[PDB]
Amino acid sequence: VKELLEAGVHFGHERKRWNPKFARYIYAERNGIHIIDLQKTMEELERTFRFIEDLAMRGGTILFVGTKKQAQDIVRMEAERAGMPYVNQRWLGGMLTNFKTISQRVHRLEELEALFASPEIEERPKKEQVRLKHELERLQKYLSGFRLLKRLPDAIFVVDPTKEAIAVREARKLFIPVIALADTDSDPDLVDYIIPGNDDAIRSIQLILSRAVDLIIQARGGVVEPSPSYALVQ
RNA sequence: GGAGCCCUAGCACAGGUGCUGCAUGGCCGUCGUCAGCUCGUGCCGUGAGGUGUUGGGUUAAGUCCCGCAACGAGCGCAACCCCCG
Repeated sequence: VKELLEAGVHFGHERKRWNPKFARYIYAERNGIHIIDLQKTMEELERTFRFIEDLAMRGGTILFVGTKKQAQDIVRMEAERAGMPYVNQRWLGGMLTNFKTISQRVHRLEELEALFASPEIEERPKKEQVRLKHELERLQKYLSGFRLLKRLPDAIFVVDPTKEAIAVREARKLFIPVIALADTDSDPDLVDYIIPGNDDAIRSIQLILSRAVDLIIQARGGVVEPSPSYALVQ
């Protein structure tokens, strides 16, 4: 089930590379590797979810990041089925602070979505049409998952604040609550709602997301079927 | 008697390739057709400021890509002009 399944092979993050605030989240250093306790998970996986249900109902919004490939393609699908924004490829500065300013790149799509139907293809000639294609392509690609926010979020969900603190400290200046999955390499002082564990365990990912999104759907109504991401493993 | 025009006398005068391009306006060359010059928002710094323009690669090129606390734009490259296929 929860930790029952998790208790399988989905913990323990690296070895002799850590930031000594995970002291209250580590069982033992047995056999060289560092191992994260799971009694504390439940004692921390609750309060997290518990106060999502205080926020998931009142129309709050959530952000999913994942500039690590072994989570990039996962956040992807698990974000649409969630219906909440996401930044799969790579995050870049300002998104939450320069919300107005980043949006012009998104609004651009509106002034670019006019084209692919409207009678200016016959007007707008090719040499800039062609070389704007990839521009439109790479504009959508890096920004799909942000093309659906004009209101600024109500949360942040991060696979690894060590990898994505750059997208956290932005939220931190906005007094916007920040949640994140944390590993032995993390820094569990800046995260508001802690979800410790191995973030680079490809396995310890897919199950985290549905179980995270299951609350999203259950907040909205009618849990469904996710995606058997096991094929994305080996 | 008067307007214009002409010559002769007094004028106000103009006139000078005389001087200073180290006093200037305008115009011209060099770097150089080099590829650089900057702004709005954001971030780092007490602050001047930095980032953006830096790193790898590519091209005639700040041309473009990856990454990057940055994302976009303006002047410039280009292209809109002309001759040839």
